[PDB]
Amino acid sequence: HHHHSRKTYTLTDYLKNTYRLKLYSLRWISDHEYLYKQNILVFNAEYGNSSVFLENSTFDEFGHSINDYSISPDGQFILLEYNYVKQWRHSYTASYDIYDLNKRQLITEERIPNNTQWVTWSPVGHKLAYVWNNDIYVKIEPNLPSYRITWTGKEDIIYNGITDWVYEEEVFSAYSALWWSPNGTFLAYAQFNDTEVPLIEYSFYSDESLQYPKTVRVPYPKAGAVNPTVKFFVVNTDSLSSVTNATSIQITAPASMLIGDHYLCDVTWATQERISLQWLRRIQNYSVMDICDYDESSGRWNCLVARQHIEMSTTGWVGRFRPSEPHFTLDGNSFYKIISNEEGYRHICYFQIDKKDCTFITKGTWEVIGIEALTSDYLYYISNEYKGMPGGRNLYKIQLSDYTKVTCLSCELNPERCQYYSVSFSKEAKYYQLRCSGPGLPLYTLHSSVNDKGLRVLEDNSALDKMLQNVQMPSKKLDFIILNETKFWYQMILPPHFDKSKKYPLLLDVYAGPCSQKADTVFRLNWATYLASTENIIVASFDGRGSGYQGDKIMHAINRRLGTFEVEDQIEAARQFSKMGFVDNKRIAIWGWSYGGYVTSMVLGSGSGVFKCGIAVAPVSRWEYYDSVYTERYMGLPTPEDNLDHYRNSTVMSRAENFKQVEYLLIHGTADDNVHFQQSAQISKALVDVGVDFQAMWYTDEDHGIASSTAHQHIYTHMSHFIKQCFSLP
Amino acid sequence: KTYTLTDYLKNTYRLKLYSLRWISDHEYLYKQNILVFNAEYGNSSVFLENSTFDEFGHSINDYSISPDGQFILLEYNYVKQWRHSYTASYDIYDLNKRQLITEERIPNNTQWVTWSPVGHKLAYVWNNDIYVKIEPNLPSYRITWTGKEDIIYNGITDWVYEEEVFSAYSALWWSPNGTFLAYAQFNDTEVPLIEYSFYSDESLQYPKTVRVPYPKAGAVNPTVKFFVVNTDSLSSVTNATSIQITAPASMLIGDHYLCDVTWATQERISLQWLRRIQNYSVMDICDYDESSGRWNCLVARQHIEMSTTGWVGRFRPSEPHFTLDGNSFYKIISNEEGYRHICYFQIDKKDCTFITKGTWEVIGIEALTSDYLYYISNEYKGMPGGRNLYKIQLSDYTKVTCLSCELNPERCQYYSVSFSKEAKYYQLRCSGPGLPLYTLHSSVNDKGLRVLEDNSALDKMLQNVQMPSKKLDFIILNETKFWYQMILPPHFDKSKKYPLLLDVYAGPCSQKADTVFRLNWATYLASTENIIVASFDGRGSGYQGDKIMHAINRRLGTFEVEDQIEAARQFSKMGFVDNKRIAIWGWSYGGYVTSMVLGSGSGVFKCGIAVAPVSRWEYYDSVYTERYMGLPTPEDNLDHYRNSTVMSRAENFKQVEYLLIHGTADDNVHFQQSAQISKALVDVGVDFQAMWYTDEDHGIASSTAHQHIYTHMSHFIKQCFSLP
Ligand SMILES: *[C@@H]1O[C@H](CO)[C@@H](O[C@@H]2O[C@H](CO)[C@@H](O)[C@H](O)[C@H]2NC(C)=O)[C@H](O)[C@H]1NC(C)=O
Ligand SMILES: *[C@@H]1O[C@H](CO)[C@@H](O[C@@H]2O[C@H](CO)[C@@H](O)[C@H](O)[C@H]2NC(C)=O)[C@H](O)[C@H]1NC(C)=O
Ligand SMILES: *[C@@H]1O[C@H](CO)[C@@H](O[C@@H]2O[C@H](CO)[C@@H](O)[C@H](O)[C@H]2NC(C)=O)[C@H](O)[C@H]1NC(C)=O
Ligand SMILES: *[C@@H]1O[C@H](CO)[C@@H](O[C@@H]2O[C@H](CO)[C@@H](O)[C@H](O)[C@H]2NC(C)=O)[C@H](O)[C@H]1NC(C)=O
Ligand SMILES: N#Cc1ccccc1Cn1c(N2CCC[C@@H](N)C2)ncc(Br)c1=O
Ligand SMILES: N#Cc1ccccc1Cn1c(N2CCC[C@@H](N)C2)ncc(Br)c1=O
Ligand SMILES: *[C@@H]1O[C@H](CO)[C@@H](O)[C@H](O)[C@H]1NC(C)=O
Ligand SMILES: *[C@@H]1O[C@H](CO)[C@@H](O)[C@H](O)[C@H]1NC(C)=O
Ligand SMILES: *[C@@H]1O[C@H](CO)[C@@H](O)[C@H](O)[C@H]1NC(C)=O
Ligand SMILES: *[C@@H]1O[C@H](CO)[C@@H](O)[C@H](O)[C@H]1NC(C)=O
Ligand SMILES: *[C@@H]1O[C@H](CO)[C@@H](O)[C@H](O)[C@H]1NC(C)=O
Ligand SMILES: *[C@@H]1O[C@H](CO)[C@@H](O)[C@H](O)[C@H]1NC(C)=O
Ligand SMILES: *[C@@H]1O[C@H](CO)[C@@H](O)[C@H](O)[C@H]1NC(C)=O
Ligand SMILES: *[C@@H]1O[C@H](CO)[C@@H](O)[C@H](O)[C@H]1NC(C)=O
Repeated sequence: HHHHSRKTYTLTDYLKNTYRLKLYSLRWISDHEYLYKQNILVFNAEYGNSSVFLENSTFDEFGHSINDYSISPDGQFILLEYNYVKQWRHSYTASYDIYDLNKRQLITEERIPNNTQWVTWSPVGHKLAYVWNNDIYVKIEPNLPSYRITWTGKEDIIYNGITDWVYEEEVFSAYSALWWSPNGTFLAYAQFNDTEVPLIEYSFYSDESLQYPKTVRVPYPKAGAVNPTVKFFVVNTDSLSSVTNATSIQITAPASMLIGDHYLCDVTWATQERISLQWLRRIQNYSVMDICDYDESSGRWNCLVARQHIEMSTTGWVGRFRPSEPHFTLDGNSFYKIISNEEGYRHICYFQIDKKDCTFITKGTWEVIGIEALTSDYLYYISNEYKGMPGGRNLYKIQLSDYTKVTCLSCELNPERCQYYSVSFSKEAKYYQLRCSGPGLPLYTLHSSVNDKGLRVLEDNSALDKMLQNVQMPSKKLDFIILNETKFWYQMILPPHFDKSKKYPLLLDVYAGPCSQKADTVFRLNWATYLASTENIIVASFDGRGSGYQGDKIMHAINRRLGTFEVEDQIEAARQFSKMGFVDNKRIAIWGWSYGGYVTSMVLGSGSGVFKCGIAVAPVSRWEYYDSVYTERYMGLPTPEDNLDHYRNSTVMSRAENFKQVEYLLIHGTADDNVHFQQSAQISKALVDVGVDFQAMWYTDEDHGIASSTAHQHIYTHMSHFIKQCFSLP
Repeated sequence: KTYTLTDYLKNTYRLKLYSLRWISDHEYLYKQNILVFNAEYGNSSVFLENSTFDEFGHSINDYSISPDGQFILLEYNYVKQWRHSYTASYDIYDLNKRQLITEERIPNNTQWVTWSPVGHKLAYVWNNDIYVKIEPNLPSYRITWTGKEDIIYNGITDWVYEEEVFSAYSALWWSPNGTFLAYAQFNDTEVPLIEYSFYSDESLQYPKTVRVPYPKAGAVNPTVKFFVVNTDSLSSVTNATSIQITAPASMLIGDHYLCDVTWATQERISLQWLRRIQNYSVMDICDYDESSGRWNCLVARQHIEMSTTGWVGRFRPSEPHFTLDGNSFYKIISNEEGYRHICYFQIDKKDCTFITKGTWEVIGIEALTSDYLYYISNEYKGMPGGRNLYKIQLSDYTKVTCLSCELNPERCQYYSVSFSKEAKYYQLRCSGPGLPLYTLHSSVNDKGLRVLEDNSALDKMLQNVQMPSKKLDFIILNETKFWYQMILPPHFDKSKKYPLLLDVYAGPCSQKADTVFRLNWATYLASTENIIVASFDGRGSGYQGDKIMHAINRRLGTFEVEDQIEAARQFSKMGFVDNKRIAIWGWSYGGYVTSMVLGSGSGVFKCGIAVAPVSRWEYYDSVYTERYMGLPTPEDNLDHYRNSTVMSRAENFKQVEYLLIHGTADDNVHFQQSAQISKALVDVGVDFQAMWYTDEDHGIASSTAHQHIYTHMSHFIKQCFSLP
């Protein structure tokens, strides 16, 4: 054997986590210290020295299994979370206890109730806010009785300080709708009203011992349905009394929003007494930022009309998925935020509190991904400028007083193994951890930002590097192709000892939704790794029209027309890959999950002749079935006067006849609250009505993730069988 | 050329019938056009033309003529609900005046309609209430006012009575001359509801949630009340008074079912009741009282049918056939040795004398006259799968004549019958083993009148096709005969090895081995794919005595499962079977057994298909399930409910390839049952195949769905058997 690499990355390796990626997950507490787990240690960023903060043996004497913990800003208390029951993507329920660190014992008086929906410390000190039964409660001291803020909370109808289904999944990517002011004086919150929002009902089968299935009911607005309404409040937590009910000052939306349906899309405190709100019209091409000041003598809030900021688009929607968040200066009279410039690229605009015109501090044919830190002299941000590779990510430092003075902080640190960065800054940005994902093994490092120099390697994944040495791994090839003189990027997971003169089977792995990017420099140990390493399949992905991080010309091209250009662009990509000479074009497949599944289906249903088989997992089948926020963002309204015509023309069903030429596998979890089972039940019924044979698989009580341990392994195995079969692999 | 899948799916080769409805004692109607036929001469005059209702505007689903021949009821806007229940719109056509009635019409969405046995009285059910029309044009009298959707059912059955007790939707029973209307009332107030999604048309944005009161095993059952109203005295001024007939004391002590309703005379009615523990039933004889207007059922006229080894009746206690004076009746009961035979009863006497004997069974009493009782049984040649018509001389029980045995003994061994109003004539229908044969006979001398349908059309076409053949036979297990049948590929060679598919029902009182001629999926598999399709009636199967039928009492998922495995083993030792390629497939109970077999880890089968299978007995209804299992409680039979689940055998599915199929709108076997099978396979990491059918019910019966499922299964099987 002469020590040559003979083992490959098998499906068992993938499903059983044989080759694990180490992460260095930390959480800052001061400007120079952070916490890390092994045990819980406080690490000193300056010297590297660490002392055990909390011994792993301290909560042995407890009684319950602890899911997570949260130390208070002042480090005097720790919140212990147990009895975790998942709800949707972000939401959950849990019991909480509070351990006093200075007394070294559990608070037994005035306990946080069972079935708490959300709990949060103030940014400083140890105030506590939580939601239980859809109502907000505040504890000024962990061991004292809590003041009740709201009294209107009602299951599925009124949500105080937590989000409803749609706001959670599509707007805030969070269950939480509470925001403390910087020093914990104020507590801003949203209230959602789902009174007339229609219910999605579906069976939940539960344990085998449940005799009668459960019907799950969720207020869920499908495209065009009645949306939930939103109200916003601020309460002063320092003027609470155990005798009068707490007074919550309502901040109303600007007049231009109240005119019709709207959303609250962003909350950001500017200072201790100034808060910024962003609102969005249901037709999501117009948004208004309000800046509101606390009035001393009256105790209310005022958003002066002269400080309003309008962001809008003529070619699409506003923001990548919502309007970008402002980053304020210490005085709160200025802010920085990412918006698209004249040539349609997203860049950092510098705004003054009460002037309409902002000046662009970054320029170019690339985009700023996010503003990560702001100090007195520098602003830190992540972008894909380096070598003009949209699929890359680096940290940049821009001088506030000289816009020509831009330094790349990460570009050249490790040019070959590191081209995809994310960052974690200390409380005042004195230190930061850098996180590199690819194209090589993930690497974690710590830095001093004063001189920009590495202090030490946090995690280098050498234990994994050891194991990979003997393994025939795949390679990635990230490159591009010209189409209508526009550059379009693709990535290919290529099998070991790749021969360009040989013909390989090809799997097109697609997402292709608005602002997607499936062509990047990230290192992954996934299903594709196996298919390449073990089965000698090339797994490609392509970013056609509608994909993000390369300007609005590309991203907005699909505006109001989902299921058109991006679908055709995937098809075209496959024609292109064939023309590279190393693809067996009688063995070309396509798969995808969510939007990816929709595109897969539209492609297999298009009678193009290019694809032999495909897998759709939890796909949308028709847009009137999916939620309003996401769908209307790109499709407008499903009404005759708006966009009904394209809603009606862009379904999977009406292409059922075409599936007679392809082998189709269709997978869906019965308890999918996101993309409802309904959607696959309509595809299956259409394929039956035209007499088309297909393969199928439902996952009892699985949701959109099909993410449970056993279900995950079973679907990937099932898909691997289907693919090997379609490609004639033994 | 062979019989193909397309052949079966698109019905290229059609079995012709001869469906008739006796109108009098020498006349019957026959669809074409609708003709009246004389049983004597065979001449026919048209009753109504093909398109007499050309200007009707509605699509006519079914016609129904009144007994006095004066009015025809027309049915349209037919909307199927469950197996037997449906909704419809109606119109009444005056045959004399040649025009539709337009005043006081029958409402839209009527649940049930029926003429009285004589004349033209007409009762219907609408919004769970009973109405009566004396005359087609006159207003209707409202009988009941308590009808409430999903809660109270007057004159119609709820889900469990429709499916498992009466095999019908109607709970209405006219007396023989129409004076009385007897009806049942069902109360579903505390019966839990099965809920499931209905997705409907693509244009429905939010799925429908269907909810049906449906008692699963050991749950709260509907309650029942029995009433009788006098239709001859109906005031349009005062509310109609309904006389309740309460169940006997021996039944009121606990949960019970009304299982049979039979009029004896113009003033005497019999009711059979069954304890929820279905091994005890009581028959009441109730007499109308004149100078009081009530109904009386003496404790001395009660008859008790019970069983120590099992449940009572095949599926329900048998129905009684009364003499004209109604002082005597005949009904099928199991004898001392466990075989079902006819007992003769006296209304007054506790004892009954058996009039038939032997190691075979009476299938049913067909007609009772002054001097003869006619019945069907499987006695001919000791074949439990045969059916012949028998005449028994009432003055002397030893004089028994087989009326169908020798008519055409090669092609005909399975007969059903249809006697005219007074049994003057009868139509014999022969279902196999050759092509079906329909003949008319005179009962005064048993002589044949004529052949009605001989299927010589089909016979011609079938001459051009390489058809399979059928072998019916038995094997001996523990000194007992167990019957099996086999569909054999054409030009069958004993010295060749064939893939074999076991077709399984195997539920209690099932019979899958018989002489019937069938054109079905199995026919295609034997014709085109060269697969033997075998069936086998092991323990728990019917028409062979209690000893075999009651064997699985309280033990579903055991002996009947073990016996399907042994059958396959016996089939292996027959020499012409490739034991590397044996499969099993089954629908309903058929699916439950198929899954149990595949999960047994016997090593016998490579693969199997389970369509809409029961997965565990607590998921299934009370009536059927508790008939065999008792109650799922710790003091009764909880342990065996917990032992007989498909889920518990999930580990063994690693040895087989499994295809698991279910309609999502199945009201009978809830998708629940298959959802739990798959969860279990998932939890132990077994790869299997699945297919759901959106909005299909237990039948998966829609044109396209039907063609889809059979096509999908053919692929699975061809793949399992390495067939191109
Ligand atoms: C949530 O919103 C609903 C309607 O979206 C509110 O219900 C309305 O209340 C108004 C004013 O009292 C009444 O005119 C109607 O009875 C309701 N409208 C309709 C047509 O449903 C409800 O008050 C709101 N709940 C809260 C506490 O904010
Ligand atoms: C704080 O507000 C709550 C909720 O409105 C008050 O509780 C209700 O008071 C109203 C009338 O004032 C009564 O009709 C209800 O019976 C009360 N409902 C309950 C118990 O939630 C509460 O009293 C207020 N607290 C004070 C004293 O200011
Ligand atoms: C159907 O059965 C239900 C359930 O037993 C009966 O409802 C009861 O009626 C009595 C008298 O009206 C009440 O005191 C009880 O509260 C009821 N029980 C429940 C839980 O509903 C009802 O009488 C029956 N209805 C008919 C028309 O027969
Ligand atoms: C026949 O009986 C029914 C039900 O008992 C009567 O209908 C109800 O009559 C009572 C008063 O007798 C009212 O309080 C109810 O509201 C009625 N129910 C409805 C809406 O149908 C009916 O009136 C009686 N009819 C005759 C002919 O006496
Ligand atoms: N989730 C989801 C989802 C479902 C149906 C259609 C489109 C989407 C958008 N989406 C998202 N999200 C994008 C918007 C924010 C969240 N809803 C998650 N993540 C991954 C894929 Br693949 C995808 O298609
Ligand atoms: N139907 C049904 C059904 C469902 C689950 C278990 C057992 C049955 C009984 N059954 C019936 N019925 C038997 C009893 C009367 C009706 N319920 C229909 N017909 C055909 C097959 Br195969 C079968 O398994
Ligand atoms: C690190 O070392 C210093 C030495 O002065 C010590 O005092 C300190 O406690 C250590 N830091 C932490 C946070 O453990
Ligand atoms: C939470 O639930 C547990 C167990 O049901 C109970 O013992 C505990 O006291 C509860 N916590 C409180 C007091 O809210
Ligand atoms: C936080 O800010 C508020 C409002 O400006 C101020 O009144 C309060 O004193 C501050 N908190 C502390 C303790 O500094
Ligand atoms: C927003 O969208 C609608 C419909 O696409 C369009 O008519 C309108 O002009 C847009 N508004 C703005 C401010 O561009
Ligand atoms: C049949 O013909 C006879 C006379 O030959 C006649 O009396 C009878 O009415 C006819 N019946 C029918 C229904 O055609
Ligand atoms: C049945 O319904 C239709 C349309 O809804 C109506 O026109 C017709 O008259 C109805 N028939 C009766 C008898 O009510
Ligand atoms: C039917 O029987 C009843 C009750 O015995 C009797 O009064 C009546 O005469 C009969 N009806 C007719 C019209 O034959
Ligand atoms: C009927 O019910 C059960 C059957 O398990 C049994 O205990 C009881 O003895 C039976 N009754 C009779 C007398 O058959």
